[PDB]
Amino acid sequence: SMEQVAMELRLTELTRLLRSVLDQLQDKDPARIFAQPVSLKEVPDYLDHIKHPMDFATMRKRLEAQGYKNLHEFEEDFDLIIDNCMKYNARDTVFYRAAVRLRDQGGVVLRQARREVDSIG
Repeated sequence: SMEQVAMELRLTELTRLLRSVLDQLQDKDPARIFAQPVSLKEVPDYLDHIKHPMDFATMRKRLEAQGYKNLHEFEEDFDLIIDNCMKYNARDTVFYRAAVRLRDQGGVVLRQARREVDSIG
């Protein structure tokens, strides 16, 4: 149907805008602390602590399969990256601090992305 095509074009354009958002958020992580999944070889207890691991590569796979239907879904996964790190790592650690900085800086980007998603539809 033509309606199904039009919905698919909206999903494609959302995907475009989320790819740009993802690039911008990832730049706020120059140390690359959040680039890849936490290794279960190197942190064998991780899944005892963290039930829903997340990282930028995993988000990028979901994005490229057009697996985010709305901004809320995408923000949920970003929040898991931050929140998981802030639970597993203590306040005095480079990891925790990196997550705080990513959250603070990412907030700016996400605030305007919400306006753009509402605005363009």
